[PDB]
Amino acid sequence: ELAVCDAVSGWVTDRRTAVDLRGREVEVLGEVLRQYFFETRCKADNAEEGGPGAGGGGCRGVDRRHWVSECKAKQSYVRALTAVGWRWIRIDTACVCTLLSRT
Amino acid sequence: RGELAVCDAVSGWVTDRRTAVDLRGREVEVLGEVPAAGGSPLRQYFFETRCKADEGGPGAGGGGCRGVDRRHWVSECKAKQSYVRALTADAQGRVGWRWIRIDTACVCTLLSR
Ligand SMILES: [Cl-]
Repeated sequence: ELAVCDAVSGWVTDRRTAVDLRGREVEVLGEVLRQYFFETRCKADNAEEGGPGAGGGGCRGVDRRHWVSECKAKQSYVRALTAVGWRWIRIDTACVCTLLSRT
Repeated sequence: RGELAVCDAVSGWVTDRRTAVDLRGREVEVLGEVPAAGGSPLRQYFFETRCKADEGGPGAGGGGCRGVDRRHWVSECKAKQSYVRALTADAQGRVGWRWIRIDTACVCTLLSR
Protein backbone atom coordinates (compact mmCIF):
# COMPACT_ATOMS: atom_id res chain seq x y z
CA GLU A 1 0.00 0.00 0.00
CA LEU A 2 0.92 3.53 -1.00
CA ALA A 3 1.66 5.94 1.83
CA VAL A 4 2.43 9.53 2.62
CA CYS A 5 6.08 8.75 3.48
CA ASP A 6 7.72 5.98 1.43
CA ALA A 7 9.19 3.47 3.89
CA VAL A 8 12.31 1.27 3.49
CA SER A 9 12.42 -1.77 5.76
CA GLY A 10 15.04 -4.42 6.61
CA TRP A 11 17.16 -6.58 8.87
CA VAL A 12 19.93 -4.88 10.83
CA THR A 13 22.72 -7.39 11.41
CA ASP A 14 25.52 -5.16 12.49
CA ARG A 15 24.00 -2.96 15.20
CA ARG A 16 26.55 -2.70 17.99
CA THR A 17 25.31 0.47 19.64
CA ALA A 18 22.00 1.96 20.52
CA VAL A 19 20.58 4.52 22.88
CA ASP A 20 18.61 2.75 25.69
CA LEU A 21 15.48 3.84 27.63
CA ARG A 22 17.55 6.29 29.75
CA GLY A 23 19.14 8.24 26.91
CA ARG A 24 22.44 6.32 27.17
CA GLU A 25 24.46 4.42 24.59
CA VAL A 26 24.58 0.71 25.31
CA GLU A 27 26.54 -2.05 23.59
CA VAL A 28 24.35 -4.35 21.55
CA LEU A 29 25.54 -7.92 21.68
CA GLY A 30 26.25 -9.38 18.27
CA GLU A 31 24.65 -12.76 19.06
CA VAL A 32 22.61 -14.66 21.70
CA LEU A 33 20.69 -17.15 17.34
CA ARG A 34 22.73 -14.15 16.19
CA GLN A 35 20.96 -10.88 17.22
CA TYR A 36 19.08 -9.00 14.63
CA PHE A 37 16.53 -6.20 14.48
CA PHE A 38 13.87 -5.39 11.94
CA GLU A 39 14.33 -1.73 11.01
CA THR A 40 12.33 0.92 9.25
CA ARG A 41 13.47 4.19 7.76
CA CYS A 42 12.40 6.71 5.14
CA LYS A 43 13.24 6.31 1.42
CA ALA A 44 16.07 8.58 0.33
CA ASP A 45 15.57 10.99 -2.62
CA ASN A 46 16.13 9.51 -6.03
CA ALA A 47 17.38 11.69 -8.84
CA GLU A 48 15.35 10.05 -11.61
CA GLU A 49 12.15 10.16 -9.60
CA GLY A 50 12.08 13.11 -7.17
CA GLY A 51 8.66 14.31 -6.00
CA PRO A 52 7.48 13.92 -2.42
CA GLY A 53 7.35 11.16 0.17
CA ALA A 54 11.10 10.90 0.78
CA GLY A 55 13.37 11.03 3.77
CA GLY A 56 13.25 14.70 4.90
CA GLY A 57 10.87 16.08 2.25
CA GLY A 58 7.25 17.19 2.02
CA CYS A 59 4.84 14.27 2.41
CA ARG A 60 2.95 12.75 -0.48
CA GLY A 61 -0.68 13.82 -0.64
CA VAL A 62 -0.66 16.70 1.93
CA ASP A 63 -2.40 19.88 0.86
CA ARG A 64 0.48 22.32 0.21
CA ARG A 65 -2.19 25.03 0.19
CA HIS A 66 -2.58 24.79 4.02
CA TRP A 67 0.42 22.82 5.18
CA VAL A 68 4.12 22.29 5.44
CA SER A 69 5.10 18.68 6.08
CA GLU A 70 8.07 16.36 6.53
CA CYS A 71 8.72 12.59 6.38
CA LYS A 72 10.84 11.77 9.42
CA ALA A 73 11.90 8.47 10.99
CA LYS A 74 9.83 7.27 13.99
CA GLN A 75 11.48 5.05 16.69
CA SER A 76 10.18 2.40 19.11
CA TYR A 77 11.75 0.29 21.80
CA VAL A 78 12.92 -3.29 21.17
CA ARG A 79 14.12 -5.72 23.83
CA ALA A 80 17.85 -6.33 23.28
CA LEU A 81 20.58 -8.35 24.88
CA THR A 82 23.09 -5.62 25.72
CA ALA A 83 25.96 -4.70 28.03
CA VAL A 84 25.14 -7.81 30.36
CA GLY A 85 21.33 -8.07 30.09
CA TRP A 86 18.00 -7.35 28.34
CA ARG A 87 17.43 -3.68 27.80
CA TRP A 88 14.91 -1.74 25.84
CA ILE A 89 16.65 0.07 22.95
CA ARG A 90 15.51 2.63 20.34
CA ILE A 91 15.38 1.35 16.76
CA ASP A 92 13.88 2.97 13.66
CA THR A 93 10.46 1.43 13.05
CA ALA A 94 8.71 3.71 10.54
CA CYS A 95 8.74 6.85 8.35
CA VAL A 96 5.84 9.04 9.52
CA CYS A 97 4.69 12.39 8.18
CA THR A 98 4.64 15.48 10.44
CA LEU A 99 2.72 18.70 9.79
CA LEU A 100 5.05 21.27 11.30
CA SER A 101 2.93 24.12 10.03
CA ARG A 102 0.12 26.26 8.71
CA THR A 103 1.15 27.48 5.22
CA ARG B 1 6.58 25.20 16.54
CA GLY B 2 3.38 23.25 17.24
CA GLU B 3 3.94 20.12 15.18
CA LEU B 4 0.82 18.10 14.49
CA ALA B 5 0.68 14.43 13.53
CA VAL B 6 -1.21 13.45 10.36
CA CYS B 7 -2.56 10.38 12.23
CA ASP B 8 -2.87 10.41 15.98
CA ALA B 9 -0.98 7.69 17.82
CA VAL B 10 -1.19 5.86 21.18
CA SER B 11 1.89 4.03 22.47
CA GLY B 12 2.44 1.78 25.45
CA TRP B 13 3.75 -1.43 27.04
CA VAL B 14 1.45 -4.26 25.88
CA THR B 15 1.48 -7.14 28.40
CA ASP B 16 -1.55 -8.97 27.06
CA ARG B 17 -0.49 -9.80 23.44
CA ARG B 18 -1.41 -13.48 23.22
CA THR B 19 -1.51 -13.89 19.42
CA ALA B 20 0.45 -12.45 16.55
CA VAL B 21 1.00 -12.83 12.81
CA ASP B 22 4.38 -14.40 12.12
CA LEU B 23 6.85 -13.58 9.36
CA ARG B 24 5.17 -15.86 6.83
CA GLY B 25 1.50 -14.82 7.43
CA ARG B 26 0.55 -17.50 10.03
CA GLU B 27 -1.28 -16.67 13.25
CA VAL B 28 0.61 -18.11 16.30
CA GLU B 29 0.32 -17.96 20.04
CA VAL B 30 2.49 -15.47 21.92
CA LEU B 31 3.55 -16.46 25.50
CA GLY B 32 3.14 -14.19 28.55
CA GLU B 33 6.28 -15.75 29.99
CA VAL B 34 9.84 -16.52 28.89
CA PRO B 35 11.60 -19.08 31.03
CA ALA B 36 15.26 -18.83 30.05
CA ALA B 37 16.05 -16.10 27.57
CA GLY B 38 18.91 -14.24 29.21
CA GLY B 39 20.54 -15.81 32.26
CA SER B 40 17.19 -15.35 33.95
CA PRO B 41 13.48 -15.79 33.41
CA LEU B 42 11.23 -12.87 32.45
CA ARG B 43 7.86 -11.49 31.47
CA GLN B 44 7.25 -11.09 27.74
CA TYR B 45 5.95 -7.65 26.73
CA PHE B 46 6.18 -5.27 23.78
CA PHE B 47 6.38 -1.52 23.10
CA GLU B 48 3.55 -0.98 20.64
CA THR B 49 2.19 2.02 18.81
CA ARG B 50 -1.27 1.87 17.16
CA CYS B 51 -3.86 4.44 15.96
CA LYS B 52 -6.12 6.37 18.28
CA ALA B 53 -9.72 5.30 18.08
CA ASP B 54 -12.11 8.29 18.21
CA GLU B 55 -17.81 13.79 15.66
CA GLY B 56 -14.67 15.88 16.25
CA GLY B 57 -12.48 15.72 13.13
CA PRO B 58 -9.96 13.49 11.34
CA GLY B 59 -6.58 11.92 12.16
CA ALA B 60 -8.07 8.96 14.04
CA GLY B 61 -7.94 5.25 13.35
CA GLY B 62 -9.83 4.21 10.18
CA GLY B 63 -10.55 7.88 9.39
CA GLY B 64 -9.00 10.23 6.86
CA CYS B 65 -5.66 11.75 7.80
CA ARG B 66 -4.90 15.27 8.93
CA GLY B 67 -3.72 17.76 6.29
CA VAL B 68 -4.26 15.53 3.24
CA ASP B 69 -5.61 17.21 0.13
CA ARG B 70 -9.16 15.85 0.00
CA ARG B 71 -9.58 16.92 -3.61
CA HIS B 72 -7.27 14.24 -4.97
CA TRP B 73 -6.76 11.56 -2.35
CA VAL B 74 -8.72 9.02 -0.35
CA SER B 75 -6.72 8.32 2.77
CA GLU B 76 -6.65 6.38 5.99
CA CYS B 77 -4.79 6.19 9.30
CA LYS B 78 -3.76 2.59 9.95
CA ALA B 79 -1.46 0.60 12.15
CA LYS B 80 1.83 -0.30 10.58
CA GLN B 81 3.86 -3.21 11.90
CA SER B 82 7.42 -4.27 12.50
CA TYR B 83 8.80 -7.72 13.19
CA VAL B 84 10.29 -8.56 16.63
CA ARG B 85 11.67 -11.93 17.88
CA ALA B 86 9.16 -13.47 20.37
CA LEU B 87 8.61 -16.69 22.32
CA THR B 88 5.65 -18.42 20.66
CA ALA B 89 3.85 -21.70 20.15
CA ASP B 90 2.68 -24.04 17.40
CA ALA B 91 1.47 -27.58 17.09
CA GLN B 92 -0.35 -28.59 20.39
CA GLY B 93 1.99 -26.36 22.37
CA ARG B 94 5.39 -26.70 20.58
CA VAL B 95 7.26 -23.60 21.69
CA GLY B 96 9.99 -21.66 19.96
CA TRP B 97 11.28 -18.24 18.99
CA ARG B 98 9.52 -16.62 16.10
CA TRP B 99 9.67 -13.34 14.26
CA ILE B 100 6.20 -11.91 14.63
CA ARG B 101 4.33 -8.71 13.88
CA ILE B 102 3.70 -5.86 16.32
CA ASP B 103 2.16 -2.37 15.98
CA THR B 104 5.02 0.04 15.58
CA ALA B 105 3.11 3.11 14.38
CA CYS B 106 -0.07 4.67 13.13
CA VAL B 107 0.59 5.77 9.45
CA CYS B 108 -1.45 7.70 6.90
CA THR B 109 -2.19 5.45 3.90
CA LEU B 110 -3.14 6.69 0.46
CA LEU B 111 -5.96 4.55 -0.94
CA SER B 112 -6.37 6.14 -4.38
CA ARG B 113 -6.18 9.06 -6.79
CL1 LIG C 1 2.29 8.94 8.30
